[PDB]
Amino acid sequence: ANTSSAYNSVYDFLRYHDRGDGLTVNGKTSYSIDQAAAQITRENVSWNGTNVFGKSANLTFKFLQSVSSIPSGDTGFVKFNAEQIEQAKLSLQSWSDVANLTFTEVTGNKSANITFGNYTRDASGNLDYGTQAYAYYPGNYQGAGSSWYNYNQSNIRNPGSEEYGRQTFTHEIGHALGLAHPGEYNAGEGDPSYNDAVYAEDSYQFSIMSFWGENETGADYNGHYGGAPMIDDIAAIQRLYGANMTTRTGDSVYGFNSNTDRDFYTATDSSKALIFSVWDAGGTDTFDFSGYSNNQRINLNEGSFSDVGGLKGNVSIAHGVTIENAIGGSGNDILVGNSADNILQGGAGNDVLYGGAGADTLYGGAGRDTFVYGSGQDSTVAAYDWIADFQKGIDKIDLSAFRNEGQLSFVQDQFTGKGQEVMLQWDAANSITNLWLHEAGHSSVDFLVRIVGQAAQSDIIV
Ligand SMILES: [Ca+2]
Ligand SMILES: [Ca+2]
Ligand SMILES: [Ca+2]
Ligand SMILES: [Ca+2]
Ligand SMILES: [Ca+2]
Ligand SMILES: [Ca+2]
Ligand SMILES: [Ca+2]
Ligand SMILES: [Zn+2]
Repeated sequence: ANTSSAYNSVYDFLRYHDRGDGLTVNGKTSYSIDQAAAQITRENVSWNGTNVFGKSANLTFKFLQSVSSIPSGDTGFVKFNAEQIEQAKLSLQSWSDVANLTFTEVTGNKSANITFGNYTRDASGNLDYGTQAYAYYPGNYQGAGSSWYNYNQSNIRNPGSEEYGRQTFTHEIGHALGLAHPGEYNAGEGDPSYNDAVYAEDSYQFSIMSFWGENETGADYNGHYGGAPMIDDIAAIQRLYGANMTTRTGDSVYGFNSNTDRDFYTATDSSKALIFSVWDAGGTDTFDFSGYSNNQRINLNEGSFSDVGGLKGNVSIAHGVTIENAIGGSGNDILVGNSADNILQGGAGNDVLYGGAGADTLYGGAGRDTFVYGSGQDSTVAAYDWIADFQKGIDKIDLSAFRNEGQLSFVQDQFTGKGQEVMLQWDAANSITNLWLHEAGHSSVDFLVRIVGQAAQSDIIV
Protein backbone atom coordinates (compact mmCIF):
# COMPACT_ATOMS: atom_id res chain seq x y z
CA ALA A 1 0.00 0.00 0.00
CA ASN A 2 3.07 2.21 0.43
CA THR A 3 3.89 3.13 -3.17
CA SER A 4 6.80 5.34 -4.26
CA SER A 5 6.47 8.95 -5.39
CA ALA A 6 7.26 7.85 -8.94
CA TYR A 7 4.36 5.40 -8.86
CA ASN A 8 2.10 8.03 -7.33
CA SER A 9 2.95 10.60 -9.99
CA VAL A 10 1.84 8.11 -12.65
CA TYR A 11 -1.24 7.01 -10.70
CA ASP A 12 -2.43 10.61 -10.29
CA PHE A 13 -1.60 11.71 -13.84
CA LEU A 14 -3.65 8.79 -15.17
CA ARG A 15 -6.64 10.33 -13.39
CA TYR A 16 -5.95 13.86 -14.63
CA HIS A 17 -9.26 15.52 -15.54
CA ASP A 18 -11.36 12.46 -14.70
CA ARG A 19 -14.94 12.97 -15.89
CA GLY A 20 -18.40 11.43 -15.96
CA ASP A 21 -19.69 8.86 -13.49
CA GLY A 22 -21.06 10.60 -10.41
CA LEU A 23 -18.27 13.15 -10.23
CA THR A 24 -18.78 16.84 -9.50
CA VAL A 25 -16.23 19.32 -10.84
CA ASN A 26 -16.24 23.04 -10.05
CA GLY A 27 -19.54 22.44 -8.28
CA LYS A 28 -21.05 21.27 -11.56
CA THR A 29 -22.19 17.91 -12.90
CA SER A 30 -19.35 16.18 -14.76
CA TYR A 31 -20.14 14.88 -18.24
CA SER A 32 -18.47 12.01 -20.07
CA ILE A 33 -17.27 12.59 -23.63
CA ASP A 34 -20.49 11.10 -24.96
CA GLN A 35 -22.75 13.07 -22.62
CA ALA A 36 -21.00 16.26 -23.71
CA ALA A 37 -21.37 15.19 -27.34
CA ALA A 38 -25.11 14.61 -26.88
CA GLN A 39 -25.42 18.02 -25.23
CA ILE A 40 -23.56 19.74 -28.07
CA THR A 41 -25.82 17.98 -30.60
CA ARG A 42 -29.01 18.54 -28.58
CA GLU A 43 -30.66 20.41 -31.46
CA ASN A 44 -30.60 17.05 -33.25
CA VAL A 45 -30.16 18.76 -36.59
CA SER A 46 -27.63 18.21 -39.38
CA TRP A 47 -27.53 18.54 -43.14
CA ASN A 48 -29.18 15.13 -43.36
CA GLY A 49 -32.25 16.30 -41.48
CA THR A 50 -33.53 15.85 -37.94
CA ASN A 51 -32.63 12.97 -35.62
CA VAL A 52 -30.36 11.46 -38.26
CA PHE A 53 -27.08 10.06 -36.92
CA GLY A 54 -23.95 8.45 -38.29
CA LYS A 55 -24.77 9.62 -41.80
CA SER A 56 -22.10 11.11 -44.06
CA ALA A 57 -22.61 14.23 -46.12
CA ASN A 58 -21.20 15.88 -49.24
CA LEU A 59 -21.45 19.63 -48.73
CA THR A 60 -20.73 22.76 -50.73
CA PHE A 61 -19.34 26.05 -49.45
CA LYS A 62 -19.08 29.52 -50.94
CA PHE A 63 -17.37 32.84 -50.29
CA LEU A 64 -20.11 35.37 -50.99
CA GLN A 65 -19.11 38.23 -53.30
CA SER A 66 -22.31 40.20 -52.68
CA VAL A 67 -25.63 39.78 -50.86
CA SER A 68 -29.29 40.71 -51.23
CA SER A 69 -29.33 41.00 -47.44
CA ILE A 70 -27.75 39.39 -44.38
CA PRO A 71 -30.32 37.20 -42.53
CA SER A 72 -29.49 38.80 -39.17
CA GLY A 73 -30.32 42.30 -40.32
CA ASP A 74 -26.70 43.43 -40.04
CA THR A 75 -25.40 45.53 -42.93
CA GLY A 76 -22.18 46.79 -44.49
CA PHE A 77 -21.36 43.49 -46.20
CA VAL A 78 -17.69 42.90 -47.06
CA LYS A 79 -16.46 39.81 -48.93
CA PHE A 80 -13.75 37.53 -47.53
CA ASN A 81 -10.15 38.54 -48.20
CA ALA A 82 -7.44 36.09 -49.33
CA GLU A 83 -6.18 35.30 -45.83
CA GLN A 84 -9.71 34.67 -44.57
CA ILE A 85 -10.30 32.28 -47.46
CA GLU A 86 -7.16 30.26 -46.75
CA GLN A 87 -7.87 30.04 -43.03
CA ALA A 88 -11.54 29.16 -43.59
CA LYS A 89 -10.44 26.30 -45.84
CA LEU A 90 -8.14 25.04 -43.09
CA SER A 91 -11.00 25.18 -40.58
CA LEU A 92 -13.23 23.22 -42.98
CA GLN A 93 -10.43 20.68 -43.37
CA SER A 94 -10.12 20.25 -39.61
CA TRP A 95 -13.78 19.20 -39.52
CA SER A 96 -13.67 16.89 -42.56
CA ASP A 97 -10.54 15.29 -41.10
CA VAL A 98 -12.56 13.80 -38.25
CA ALA A 99 -16.07 13.31 -39.62
CA ASN A 100 -17.36 11.77 -42.83
CA LEU A 101 -17.76 15.10 -44.60
CA THR A 102 -16.56 16.37 -47.96
CA PHE A 103 -16.48 20.07 -48.81
CA THR A 104 -16.58 21.38 -52.36
CA GLU A 105 -16.34 25.07 -53.21
CA VAL A 106 -18.88 26.63 -55.55
CA THR A 107 -18.97 30.10 -57.10
CA GLY A 108 -21.24 32.32 -59.15
CA ASN A 109 -24.99 31.98 -58.65
CA LYS A 110 -24.76 28.38 -57.43
CA SER A 111 -26.28 27.87 -53.99
CA ALA A 112 -24.18 26.42 -51.17
CA ASN A 113 -24.72 24.61 -47.87
CA ILE A 114 -22.22 26.77 -45.99
CA THR A 115 -21.40 30.37 -46.86
CA PHE A 116 -18.91 32.94 -45.59
CA GLY A 117 -19.23 36.71 -45.46
CA ASN A 118 -18.33 39.73 -43.32
CA TYR A 119 -20.48 42.57 -41.98
CA THR A 120 -19.52 45.97 -40.54
CA ARG A 121 -22.69 47.73 -39.39
CA ASP A 122 -25.98 46.99 -37.62
CA ALA A 123 -29.52 47.20 -38.99
CA SER A 124 -29.61 50.90 -38.09
CA GLY A 125 -26.58 51.54 -40.26
CA ASN A 126 -24.22 52.36 -37.41
CA LEU A 127 -20.69 50.99 -37.21
CA ASP A 128 -20.41 47.80 -35.18
CA TYR A 129 -16.96 47.30 -33.69
CA GLY A 130 -18.14 45.26 -30.72
CA THR A 131 -19.54 41.95 -31.97
CA GLN A 132 -17.57 38.99 -33.32
CA ALA A 133 -19.46 36.44 -35.41
CA TYR A 134 -22.46 34.14 -35.73
CA ALA A 135 -23.95 31.43 -37.94
CA TYR A 136 -27.11 29.53 -38.80
CA TYR A 137 -27.90 25.83 -38.31
CA PRO A 138 -28.48 23.48 -41.27
CA GLY A 139 -32.00 23.54 -42.68
CA ASN A 140 -34.13 24.38 -45.71
CA TYR A 141 -34.80 27.97 -44.64
CA GLN A 142 -33.24 31.09 -46.15
CA GLY A 143 -29.76 31.60 -44.70
CA ALA A 144 -29.31 28.13 -43.25
CA GLY A 145 -25.61 27.28 -43.02
CA SER A 146 -24.53 30.89 -43.55
CA SER A 147 -21.75 32.25 -41.31
CA TRP A 148 -20.97 35.91 -40.68
CA TYR A 149 -18.00 37.76 -39.19
CA ASN A 150 -17.32 41.32 -38.04
CA TYR A 151 -14.79 42.84 -40.44
CA ASN A 152 -14.09 45.61 -37.93
CA GLN A 153 -12.36 43.04 -35.70
CA SER A 154 -8.66 42.65 -36.53
CA ASN A 155 -8.78 38.98 -35.53
CA ILE A 156 -11.43 38.42 -38.19
CA ARG A 157 -9.46 40.23 -40.91
CA ASN A 158 -6.16 38.59 -39.94
CA PRO A 159 -7.15 35.04 -38.86
CA GLY A 160 -3.75 33.70 -39.91
CA SER A 161 -1.83 35.78 -37.36
CA GLU A 162 -4.53 36.38 -34.74
CA GLU A 163 -5.43 32.96 -33.37
CA TYR A 164 -8.94 33.81 -32.21
CA GLY A 165 -9.93 34.48 -35.82
CA ARG A 166 -9.13 30.95 -36.94
CA GLN A 167 -10.82 29.57 -33.83
CA THR A 168 -13.91 31.63 -34.65
CA PHE A 169 -14.04 30.20 -38.18
CA THR A 170 -13.92 26.66 -36.79
CA HIS A 171 -16.56 27.55 -34.19
CA GLU A 172 -19.02 29.13 -36.63
CA ILE A 173 -18.59 26.31 -39.16
CA GLY A 174 -19.48 24.04 -36.25
CA HIS A 175 -22.85 25.78 -36.03
CA ALA A 176 -23.29 25.58 -39.80
CA LEU A 177 -22.83 21.82 -39.44
CA GLY A 178 -25.36 21.46 -36.63
CA LEU A 179 -23.37 21.90 -33.41
CA ALA A 180 -24.58 24.17 -30.62
CA HIS A 181 -22.95 25.91 -27.66
CA PRO A 182 -22.56 23.44 -24.78
CA GLY A 183 -25.12 25.57 -22.95
CA GLU A 184 -28.17 27.74 -23.58
CA TYR A 185 -26.29 31.02 -23.96
CA ASN A 186 -25.78 33.57 -26.74
CA ALA A 187 -23.68 36.69 -27.24
CA GLY A 188 -25.37 39.99 -26.42
CA GLU A 189 -28.17 38.22 -24.56
CA GLY A 190 -27.56 38.99 -20.90
CA ASP A 191 -24.08 38.51 -19.46
CA PRO A 192 -23.60 34.72 -19.43
CA SER A 193 -20.48 33.15 -17.92
CA TYR A 194 -18.97 29.80 -16.97
CA ASN A 195 -21.25 29.91 -13.91
CA ASP A 196 -24.13 29.34 -16.34
CA ALA A 197 -22.52 26.19 -17.76
CA VAL A 198 -24.71 23.07 -17.62
CA TYR A 199 -21.71 20.80 -17.03
CA ALA A 200 -18.13 21.13 -15.80
CA GLU A 201 -16.48 20.29 -19.12
CA ASP A 202 -17.93 23.33 -20.91
CA SER A 203 -14.66 25.11 -21.78
CA TYR A 204 -12.16 25.54 -24.62
CA GLN A 205 -10.22 22.60 -23.18
CA PHE A 206 -12.99 20.23 -24.28
CA SER A 207 -14.95 22.11 -26.95
CA ILE A 208 -14.28 25.13 -29.12
CA MET A 209 -18.06 25.49 -29.32
CA SER A 210 -17.85 26.78 -25.74
CA PHE A 211 -17.64 30.47 -24.83
CA TRP A 212 -15.47 29.83 -21.76
CA GLY A 213 -11.69 29.86 -21.50
CA GLU A 214 -9.73 26.69 -20.81
CA ASN A 215 -8.68 28.21 -17.48
CA GLU A 216 -12.20 27.56 -16.18
CA THR A 217 -11.42 23.84 -16.12
CA GLY A 218 -7.82 24.09 -14.96
CA ALA A 219 -6.07 24.18 -18.33
CA ASP A 220 -3.77 26.98 -19.44
CA TYR A 221 -2.87 27.82 -23.03
CA ASN A 222 -1.01 31.02 -22.12
CA GLY A 223 -3.10 33.33 -24.32
CA HIS A 224 -3.23 31.01 -27.32
CA TYR A 225 -6.32 29.60 -29.07
CA GLY A 226 -6.26 26.09 -30.55
CA GLY A 227 -8.25 26.76 -33.70
CA ALA A 228 -9.31 23.13 -34.30
CA PRO A 229 -12.01 20.78 -32.93
CA MET A 230 -11.31 19.58 -29.40
CA ILE A 231 -12.15 16.20 -27.85
CA ASP A 232 -15.87 16.67 -27.27
CA ASP A 233 -16.28 18.45 -30.62
CA ILE A 234 -14.85 15.41 -32.38
CA ALA A 235 -17.25 13.04 -30.63
CA ALA A 236 -20.14 15.42 -31.36
CA ILE A 237 -19.52 15.87 -35.07
CA GLN A 238 -18.92 12.13 -35.50
CA ARG A 239 -22.23 11.43 -33.75
CA LEU A 240 -23.93 13.38 -36.54
CA TYR A 241 -21.92 12.41 -39.62
CA GLY A 242 -19.87 9.37 -38.62
CA ALA A 243 -16.11 9.10 -38.14
CA ASN A 244 -13.66 9.58 -41.00
CA MET A 245 -11.60 6.38 -41.08
CA THR A 246 -9.42 7.48 -44.01
CA THR A 247 -7.52 10.15 -42.11
CA ARG A 248 -3.80 9.75 -41.44
CA THR A 249 -3.90 5.97 -41.68
CA GLY A 250 -0.11 5.74 -42.07
CA ASP A 251 2.57 6.22 -39.39
CA SER A 252 1.80 9.75 -38.16
CA VAL A 253 3.97 12.11 -36.14
CA TYR A 254 2.41 14.93 -34.11
CA GLY A 255 4.37 17.84 -32.65
CA PHE A 256 7.96 18.35 -33.74
CA ASN A 257 9.03 16.82 -37.07
CA SER A 258 5.34 16.37 -37.89
CA ASN A 259 4.24 14.79 -41.16
CA THR A 260 0.58 15.82 -40.77
CA ASP A 261 0.66 18.96 -42.93
CA ARG A 262 -1.68 20.52 -40.34
CA ASP A 263 -0.56 23.67 -38.57
CA PHE A 264 -2.37 22.78 -35.33
CA TYR A 265 -0.50 19.45 -35.05
CA THR A 266 2.84 21.04 -35.91
CA ALA A 267 5.57 22.66 -33.82
CA THR A 268 8.28 24.24 -35.98
CA ASP A 269 10.47 25.13 -33.00
CA SER A 270 10.54 25.33 -29.19
CA SER A 271 8.81 28.73 -29.15
CA LYS A 272 5.72 27.19 -30.75
CA ALA A 273 2.68 26.24 -28.68
CA LEU A 274 0.63 23.12 -29.34
CA ILE A 275 -3.10 22.90 -28.69
CA PHE A 276 -4.95 19.96 -30.20
CA SER A 277 -7.09 16.86 -29.80
CA VAL A 278 -5.82 14.19 -32.16
CA TRP A 279 -7.93 12.12 -34.53
CA ASP A 280 -6.01 9.34 -36.28
CA ALA A 281 -7.43 6.34 -38.15
CA GLY A 282 -4.59 3.83 -38.37
CA GLY A 283 -0.87 3.09 -38.32
CA THR A 284 1.90 3.43 -35.73
CA ASP A 285 1.91 6.97 -34.41
CA THR A 286 4.20 9.19 -32.38
CA PHE A 287 3.85 12.23 -30.12
CA ASP A 288 7.19 13.98 -30.74
CA PHE A 289 7.47 16.64 -28.04
CA SER A 290 11.28 16.53 -28.04
CA GLY A 291 11.91 20.21 -28.70
CA TYR A 292 10.68 21.44 -25.32
CA SER A 293 12.69 22.08 -22.16
CA ASN A 294 9.64 22.31 -19.87
CA ASN A 295 8.72 19.39 -17.60
CA GLN A 296 5.96 17.58 -19.49
CA ARG A 297 3.35 14.94 -18.73
CA ILE A 298 2.39 12.81 -21.73
CA ASN A 299 -0.44 10.25 -21.68
CA LEU A 300 -1.12 7.97 -24.65
CA ASN A 301 -4.44 6.66 -23.34
CA GLU A 302 -7.41 7.49 -25.54
CA GLY A 303 -9.53 10.29 -24.10
CA SER A 304 -6.66 11.52 -21.91
CA PHE A 305 -5.04 14.94 -21.51
CA SER A 306 -1.36 15.86 -21.48
CA ASP A 307 0.70 18.85 -20.32
CA VAL A 308 2.90 19.73 -23.28
CA GLY A 309 5.49 22.45 -23.85
CA GLY A 310 4.84 24.41 -20.68
CA LEU A 311 1.08 24.54 -21.22
CA LYS A 312 -1.54 22.62 -19.23
CA GLY A 313 -4.19 20.27 -20.63
CA ASN A 314 -3.32 21.42 -24.15
CA VAL A 315 -3.09 18.00 -25.82
CA SER A 316 -5.69 15.24 -25.83
CA ILE A 317 -6.42 12.03 -27.74
CA ALA A 318 -9.93 11.59 -29.14
CA HIS A 319 -12.06 8.59 -28.26
CA GLY A 320 -11.50 5.75 -30.72
CA VAL A 321 -7.84 6.59 -31.32
CA THR A 322 -4.66 4.66 -30.49
CA ILE A 323 -1.36 6.57 -30.37
CA GLU A 324 1.65 4.27 -29.89
CA ASN A 325 4.85 6.22 -29.23
CA ALA A 326 5.96 9.30 -27.32
CA ILE A 327 9.15 11.36 -27.05
CA GLY A 328 9.72 13.77 -24.17
CA GLY A 329 11.97 16.83 -24.11
CA SER A 330 14.95 17.91 -22.01
CA GLY A 331 12.76 18.53 -18.97
CA ASN A 332 11.86 16.07 -16.21
CA ASP A 333 8.92 14.33 -17.83
CA ILE A 334 6.32 11.69 -17.12
CA LEU A 335 5.50 9.39 -20.05
CA VAL A 336 2.50 7.10 -19.74
CA GLY A 337 1.72 4.45 -22.34
CA ASN A 338 -1.50 2.56 -23.03
CA SER A 339 -2.40 -1.12 -23.61
CA ALA A 340 -0.67 -1.19 -27.00
CA ASP A 341 3.04 -1.88 -27.52
CA ASN A 342 4.62 1.54 -26.94
CA ILE A 343 8.06 2.96 -27.60
CA LEU A 344 8.71 5.67 -25.01
CA GLN A 345 11.75 7.97 -25.08
CA GLY A 346 12.28 10.24 -22.10
CA GLY A 347 15.00 12.40 -23.65
CA ALA A 348 17.41 14.35 -21.41
CA GLY A 349 16.28 15.17 -17.87
CA ASN A 350 15.07 12.87 -15.09
CA ASP A 351 12.02 11.06 -16.42
CA VAL A 352 9.41 8.61 -15.21
CA LEU A 353 8.26 6.08 -17.82
CA TYR A 354 5.28 3.75 -17.48
CA GLY A 355 4.66 1.26 -20.25
CA GLY A 356 1.39 -0.16 -18.98
CA ALA A 357 0.07 -3.38 -20.57
CA GLY A 358 1.64 -4.70 -23.77
CA ALA A 359 5.27 -5.26 -24.80
CA ASP A 360 6.89 -1.84 -24.54
CA THR A 361 10.35 -0.61 -25.45
CA LEU A 362 11.63 2.06 -23.11
CA TYR A 363 14.47 4.55 -23.47
CA GLY A 364 15.23 6.67 -20.45
CA GLY A 365 17.68 8.89 -22.31
CA ALA A 366 20.35 10.90 -20.49
CA GLY A 367 19.51 11.59 -16.84
CA ARG A 368 18.26 9.71 -13.78
CA ASP A 369 15.21 7.84 -15.04
CA THR A 370 12.66 5.57 -13.44
CA PHE A 371 10.79 2.79 -15.23
CA VAL A 372 7.57 2.05 -13.37
CA TYR A 373 5.65 -1.22 -13.18
CA GLY A 374 2.28 -1.21 -11.44
CA SER A 375 1.11 -4.74 -12.18
CA GLY A 376 2.34 -8.18 -13.14
CA GLN A 377 0.28 -7.71 -16.28
CA ASP A 378 2.59 -4.85 -17.27
CA SER A 379 5.33 -7.19 -18.45
CA THR A 380 4.29 -10.82 -18.88
CA VAL A 381 6.74 -13.34 -20.29
CA ALA A 382 4.47 -13.69 -23.35
CA ALA A 383 4.73 -9.95 -24.10
CA TYR A 384 7.68 -8.60 -22.14
CA ASP A 385 9.07 -5.07 -21.94
CA TRP A 386 12.53 -4.08 -23.18
CA ILE A 387 14.47 -1.31 -21.39
CA ALA A 388 17.01 -0.55 -24.10
CA ASP A 389 19.31 2.05 -22.54
CA PHE A 390 19.34 1.26 -18.83
CA GLN A 391 22.13 2.91 -16.84
CA LYS A 392 23.46 0.90 -13.89
CA GLY A 393 23.71 3.06 -10.77
CA ILE A 394 21.82 5.90 -12.47
CA ASP A 395 18.40 4.64 -13.55
CA LYS A 396 15.83 2.83 -11.43
CA ILE A 397 13.18 0.16 -12.02
CA ASP A 398 10.22 0.77 -9.72
CA LEU A 399 8.42 -2.29 -8.35
CA SER A 400 6.96 -0.65 -5.24
CA ALA A 401 3.48 -1.38 -6.61
CA PHE A 402 3.92 -5.05 -5.65
CA ARG A 403 4.19 -4.19 -1.95
CA ASN A 404 0.40 -4.58 -1.77
CA GLU A 405 0.91 -8.35 -2.05
CA GLY A 406 3.81 -8.35 0.38
CA GLN A 407 7.28 -6.84 0.26
CA LEU A 408 9.33 -8.27 -2.61
CA SER A 409 12.46 -10.17 -1.61
CA PHE A 410 15.54 -9.98 -3.82
CA VAL A 411 17.20 -13.32 -4.55
CA GLN A 412 20.65 -13.77 -6.09
CA ASP A 413 20.38 -16.73 -8.46
CA GLN A 414 17.46 -18.95 -7.45
CA PHE A 415 13.79 -18.82 -6.47
CA THR A 416 12.62 -20.56 -3.31
CA GLY A 417 9.14 -21.06 -4.70
CA LYS A 418 7.59 -19.10 -1.85
CA GLY A 419 6.76 -16.15 -4.08
CA GLN A 420 7.19 -12.37 -4.14
CA GLU A 421 10.86 -12.64 -5.09
CA VAL A 422 12.85 -10.68 -7.68
CA MET A 423 15.98 -11.83 -9.50
CA LEU A 424 18.45 -10.26 -11.94
CA GLN A 425 20.21 -12.54 -14.42
CA TRP A 426 23.16 -11.49 -16.56
CA ASP A 427 23.81 -13.10 -19.94
CA ALA A 428 27.42 -12.34 -20.87
CA ALA A 429 26.98 -13.70 -24.39
CA ASN A 430 24.38 -11.10 -25.40
CA SER A 431 24.97 -8.47 -22.69
CA ILE A 432 21.33 -8.69 -21.61
CA THR A 433 20.03 -8.63 -18.04
CA ASN A 434 16.75 -10.45 -17.44
CA LEU A 435 14.69 -9.15 -14.53
CA TRP A 436 12.49 -11.98 -13.25
CA LEU A 437 9.67 -11.58 -10.76
CA HIS A 438 7.85 -14.51 -9.18
CA GLU A 439 4.58 -12.94 -8.04
CA ALA A 440 2.43 -14.14 -5.15
CA GLY A 441 -0.35 -16.38 -6.42
CA HIS A 442 1.61 -17.37 -9.53
CA SER A 443 2.71 -21.01 -9.75
CA SER A 444 5.20 -20.13 -12.49
CA VAL A 445 7.50 -17.16 -13.10
CA ASP A 446 5.28 -14.93 -15.26
CA PHE A 447 6.90 -11.48 -15.04
CA LEU A 448 9.94 -10.52 -17.10
CA VAL A 449 11.62 -7.28 -18.16
CA ARG A 450 14.61 -7.61 -20.48
CA ILE A 451 17.35 -5.02 -20.16
CA VAL A 452 19.98 -4.11 -22.73
CA GLY A 453 22.82 -3.50 -20.31
CA GLN A 454 23.89 -4.29 -16.76
CA ALA A 455 21.79 -3.60 -13.67
CA ALA A 456 22.52 -3.74 -9.94
CA GLN A 457 20.28 -4.89 -7.10
CA SER A 458 20.36 -1.32 -5.79
CA ASP A 459 18.83 -0.11 -9.07
CA ILE A 460 15.64 -2.04 -8.32
CA ILE A 461 13.10 -0.32 -6.07
CA VAL A 462 11.20 -2.91 -4.03
CA1 LIG B 1 -1.74 7.34 -38.22
CA1 LIG C 1 -2.14 4.18 -34.18
CA1 LIG D 1 12.89 14.38 -20.54
CA1 LIG E 1 1.95 -0.29 -23.33
CA1 LIG F 1 15.97 11.00 -19.28
CA1 LIG G 1 18.88 7.53 -18.00
CA1 LIG H 1 4.37 -3.14 -20.69
ZN1 LIG I 1 -21.38 30.21 -31.30
